[PDB]
Amino acid sequence: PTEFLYTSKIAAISWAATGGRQQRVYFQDLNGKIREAQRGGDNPWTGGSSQNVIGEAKLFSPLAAVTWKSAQGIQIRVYCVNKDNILSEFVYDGSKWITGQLGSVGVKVGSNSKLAALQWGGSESAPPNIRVYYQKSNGSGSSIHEYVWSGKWTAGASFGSTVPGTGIGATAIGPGRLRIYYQATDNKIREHCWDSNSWYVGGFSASASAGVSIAAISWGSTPNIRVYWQKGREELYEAAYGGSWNTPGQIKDASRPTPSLPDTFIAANSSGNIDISVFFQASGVSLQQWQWISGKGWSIGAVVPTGTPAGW
Amino acid sequence: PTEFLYTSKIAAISWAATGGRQQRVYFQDLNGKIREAQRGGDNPWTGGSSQNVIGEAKLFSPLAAVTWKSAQGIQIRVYCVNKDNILSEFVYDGSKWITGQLGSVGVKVGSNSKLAALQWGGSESAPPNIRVYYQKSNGSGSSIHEYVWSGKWTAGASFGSTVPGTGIGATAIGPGRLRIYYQATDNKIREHCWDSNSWYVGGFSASASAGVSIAAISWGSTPNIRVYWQKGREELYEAAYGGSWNTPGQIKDASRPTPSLPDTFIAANSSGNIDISVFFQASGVSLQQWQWISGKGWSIGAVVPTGTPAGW
Ligand SMILES: C[C@@H]1O[C@H](O)[C@@H](O)[C@H](O)[C@@H]1O
Ligand SMILES: C[C@@H]1O[C@H](O)[C@@H](O)[C@H](O)[C@@H]1O
Ligand SMILES: C[C@@H]1O[C@H](O)[C@@H](O)[C@H](O)[C@@H]1O
Ligand SMILES: C[C@@H]1O[C@H](O)[C@@H](O)[C@H](O)[C@@H]1O
Ligand SMILES: [Cl-]
Ligand SMILES: [Cl-]
Ligand SMILES: [Cl-]
Ligand SMILES: [Cl-]
Ligand SMILES: [Hg+2]
Ligand SMILES: [Hg+2]
Ligand SMILES: [Hg+2]
Ligand SMILES: [Hg+2]
Repeated sequence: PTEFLYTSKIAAISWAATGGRQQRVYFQDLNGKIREAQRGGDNPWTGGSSQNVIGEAKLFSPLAAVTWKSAQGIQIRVYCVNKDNILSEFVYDGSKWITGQLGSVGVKVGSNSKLAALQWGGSESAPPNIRVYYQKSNGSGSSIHEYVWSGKWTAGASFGSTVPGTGIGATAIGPGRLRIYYQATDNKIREHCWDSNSWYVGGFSASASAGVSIAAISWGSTPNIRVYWQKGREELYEAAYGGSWNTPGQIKDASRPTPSLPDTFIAANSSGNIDISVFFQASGVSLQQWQWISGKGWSIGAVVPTGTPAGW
Repeated sequence: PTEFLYTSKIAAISWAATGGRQQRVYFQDLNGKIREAQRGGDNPWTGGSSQNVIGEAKLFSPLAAVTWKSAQGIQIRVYCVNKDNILSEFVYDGSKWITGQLGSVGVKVGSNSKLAALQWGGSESAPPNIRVYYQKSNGSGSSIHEYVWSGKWTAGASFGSTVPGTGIGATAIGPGRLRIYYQATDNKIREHCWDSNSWYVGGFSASASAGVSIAAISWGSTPNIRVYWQKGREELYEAAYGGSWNTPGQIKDASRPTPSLPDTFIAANSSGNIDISVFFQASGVSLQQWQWISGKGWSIGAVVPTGTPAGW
């Protein structure tokens, strides 16, 4: 057994670095603490132990994370909610982990809400633009809300009509161009877009089982977008945009059918041009990842350490 | 979500009482604490909350329980192991919960061992005879060991060759007549018997998937024996002895296929003539039970409350 909480939400980030791709994954342990596991290049994953706790959140708290490089160093922001369902934030300021200012704003989230976050613009010479998505209620038909950070936290828009506690995928395909993916009341995955002026319904759409966990990444000049969704104990689906949308297909391994456990969630990260990882929760309870190799394809990769309880 | 630990072992007991069948179920929460849920007659299950903690054990600790009536009242003994894998015991002495003497004996259990216990002879006028079964090592081919209580704890026999961490079902079919069921290295469920002089291989045998959880109950003059086994996410199997053995068959509901989660365990209790319950862990994470009605048959019954974490 491990210390990985069953049906823990997951959040993952990555960035290119001289000497190898850098990855960080966040997940919750049996005690409600948010842990971090790290990976540099192809080396084995490290961390994930009780020594890698960055903070705490309510049990089964939704999670989201973003990162960018700054003058101070690598910046990381992790979002989660406390026992009173108040949206909160952990900050890695380039050298240490502390608490962000978002908690003091007092934003209240629906107890079954998921979270998504995206960032664009942050660099050594520019301030980050962060957007966080969540829901206020758990009811069927609820909309998605947004909180914005551009110097200060302020409320953003609200849009859509979703299934209760829908999964939410969020990605910045370009400066100021945002794509949000969620599951509508009819169970179809829908897309919402922001190109400049307002939010409008995008053209993408696909049927999926009710309650899938959703993730989205993007890259390049085209730009390229990958939307992933998965119902626990079912196979992972991928929709790919490379100028236009293909037909969603499954990412699987014939020798390891439906490796995820029921009711679990996924997360995805990307960097370079192009590296992609999709994380899921499998028997163990273990934290696993599908890895992509341009040209070759998808394969289940290295297992992420999530601790070992005393007595084992 | 709930506070029921995923892949927690389960232990269950019951006894006939004027005014309705009494049941108690023991399971582990996210904090490693052993909780108790109770049921009287057909009324809804009660307990299972943080207020119903009877003790603590290592995370994912094996569990077993026995009960008998005495002059002092209802006697309950719960077995589990601590973080150093030392077999320990919680005692309900008729009015309160305390710690038993078995822990001080220092018996060390294999970390992946399961536990089984049986009792016979205890009443208002007679002392109980308790036997506890466990394994010392996790290796393939390991044997089963026994600890005996007849006035004092002393080591008993050792027998069999099993799959690593085999499930163990134990039952006293009559005074001094014991039946132990486990899974042998060939994956077949085997039976060991003690009628008076020594332990010998019983005639029962049945194929099963590797790693099934096993439970056994018995009653009457014949006597009647029921052996249950289940691989998580598969259907529950029952072998019945009513003088001779039938062919093992499945206990299922067409409208709710394989309701248990992967890698979970079961427990069973019985009382009267005859009431039977088989507990399993389902999505939720919830504690459920199959219930038997003589003549009518099996059905999934009431859900056992296992708490609600803060923030939900
Ligand atoms: C970006 C930073 O890299 C370091 O190696 C880690 O130890 C910190 O927690 C953080 O993830
Ligand atoms: C970019 C900003 O960095 C600060 O340190 C945080 O406290 C704010 O909430 C926001 O994340
Ligand atoms: C036999 C005893 O019955 C009581 O109602 C319970 O509260 C005790 O914990 C114990 O199970
Ligand atoms: C029957 C005996 O009751 C006592 O209270 C316990 O301390 C012993 O270990 C044993 O269970
Ligand atoms: Cl928090
Ligand atoms: Cl990058
Ligand atoms: Cl203990
Ligand atoms: Cl009885
Ligand atoms: Hg938090
Ligand atoms: Hg669009
Ligand atoms: Hg214990
Ligand atoms: Hg026998």
